[PDB]
Amino acid sequence: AKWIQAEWKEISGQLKQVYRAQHQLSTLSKNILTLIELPSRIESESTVHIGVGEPDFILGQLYHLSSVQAPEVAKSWAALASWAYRWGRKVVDNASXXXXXXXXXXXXXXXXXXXXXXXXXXXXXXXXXXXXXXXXXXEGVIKVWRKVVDRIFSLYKLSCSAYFTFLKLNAQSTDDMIVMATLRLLRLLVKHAGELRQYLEHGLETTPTAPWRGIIPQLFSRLNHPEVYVRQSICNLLCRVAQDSPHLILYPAIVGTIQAMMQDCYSKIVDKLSSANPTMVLQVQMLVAELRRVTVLWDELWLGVLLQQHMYVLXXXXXXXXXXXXXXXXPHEKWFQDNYGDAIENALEKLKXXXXXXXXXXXXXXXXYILRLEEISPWLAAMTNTEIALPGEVSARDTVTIHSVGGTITILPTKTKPK
Repeated sequence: AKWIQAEWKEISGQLKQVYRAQHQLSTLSKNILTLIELPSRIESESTVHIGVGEPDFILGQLYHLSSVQAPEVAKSWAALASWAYRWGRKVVDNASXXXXXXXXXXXXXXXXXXXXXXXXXXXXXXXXXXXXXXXXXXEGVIKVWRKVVDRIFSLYKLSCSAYFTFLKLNAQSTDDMIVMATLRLLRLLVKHAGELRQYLEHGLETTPTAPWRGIIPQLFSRLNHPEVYVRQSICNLLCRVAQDSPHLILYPAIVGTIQAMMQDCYSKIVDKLSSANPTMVLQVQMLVAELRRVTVLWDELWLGVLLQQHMYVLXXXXXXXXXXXXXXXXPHEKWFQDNYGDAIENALEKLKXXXXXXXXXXXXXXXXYILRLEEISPWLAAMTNTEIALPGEVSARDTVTIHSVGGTITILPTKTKPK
């Protein structure tokens, strides 16, 4: 097949002749024809002839032959799957005898032609189809429409089955192929969900969890699809992947947990993950909350607010901002409260404005670095013998648990001054 693809300019004629002879020739032509008709999830010309060229059909048939004769090699499945997907993407885009007889018998000259044209003119699609039929003709039309719609997705069905089988076999191939197959399957499940849900709904319930460990963010981002079974399937897959591999859906799911579609799924995912080790889940949640609290100290927030207020001074907005800042701020906590506890009193006295300038100057002078874990957050200190995972261990067969946290925290002397 690779050699045929290389010399596609001088091999198209032979393939066309072979195809013509099949539906009714040098040594190579007769040899390929004989190999194709070997006696033995199938390819039929009644559906692949909606845009696919005649010589292009021989390649697909050869790939199918390789997959049927060698059901253990993943390369054969990958090749057949890629060909089916590539041609399906084009036939569907370009598309958007027994049928005519069935329609005529069920609906027993220009009317028939108009009805036939409207049955596949552009095939919430049910409402549009009904409106078009009523406006054109004016029931068996629904059956014909569903049959033709399901028939057009033959290539997609074959590609889906091939990808599922290939992934199952690789439960041996480069990670690039696995990533490409997973991305293509996800795109097929999102773009065309209801058109071929009968295949994805069943395929997603038996694939392993290892091949789906590289596109987790994509799965999480696609949780708000305007569908019902799509979100449920994604949530089930994520929950299944959580088992035996919790260090991959731990931080994203917990961070997201702290429209209801973007929250309900996260709730069930975190619940399923916590059904095994609830103590670890609660500990990581508390750790995340503590980190968020220690992110920006009250001193830095107050200094920034004072600077912004002073810059925007040259009213109601200033008073509201000051009140909100004071309300948000009610070892380090007690020290700040006892060192700058007159801010509320000063603001109230000045309400009826040197207090703001004095506070800003004092904060700026006190800003000019070493911090202690006990003073910053007592929860972080004394933490030990924890089975939590490190923040980011995508490629780690033997995950390393956090033993302790450094007691000294420094700050960079940059614009944002990170910790």
